[PDB]
Amino acid sequence: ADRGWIKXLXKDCPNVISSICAGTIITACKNCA
Repeated sequence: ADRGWIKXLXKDCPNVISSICAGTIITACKNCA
Protein backbone atom coordinates (compact mmCIF):
# COMPACT_ATOMS: atom_id res chain seq x y z
CA ALA A 1 0.00 0.00 0.00
CA ASP A 2 2.32 2.73 1.28
CA ARG A 3 6.06 2.68 0.58
CA GLY A 4 8.50 3.69 3.29
CA TRP A 5 10.12 1.75 6.12
CA ILE A 6 12.83 2.68 8.62
CA LYS A 7 15.85 0.47 9.33
CA UNK A 8 17.40 1.88 12.51
CA LEU A 9 19.34 5.08 11.73
CA UNK A 10 18.47 6.75 15.05
CA LYS A 11 16.53 9.96 14.35
CA ASP A 12 14.29 8.06 11.92
CA CYS A 13 13.35 5.23 14.30
CA PRO A 14 10.79 6.48 16.88
CA ASN A 15 10.20 2.87 17.96
CA VAL A 16 13.47 1.06 18.70
CA ILE A 17 13.80 -1.64 21.35
CA SER A 18 15.96 -2.40 24.39
CA SER A 19 19.43 -1.54 23.11
CA ILE A 20 19.94 2.23 23.14
CA CYS A 21 16.87 4.33 23.79
CA ALA A 22 14.54 1.44 24.58
CA GLY A 23 11.54 3.43 23.40
CA THR A 24 11.70 6.87 25.00
CA ILE A 25 11.73 10.61 24.29
CA ILE A 26 15.47 10.78 23.54
CA THR A 27 17.25 10.27 26.87
CA ALA A 28 20.62 8.55 26.58
CA CYS A 29 20.29 7.20 23.03
CA LYS A 30 22.69 9.81 21.65
CA ASN A 31 24.03 7.30 19.11
CA CYS A 32 22.22 4.81 16.87
CA ALA A 33 24.87 3.65 14.40
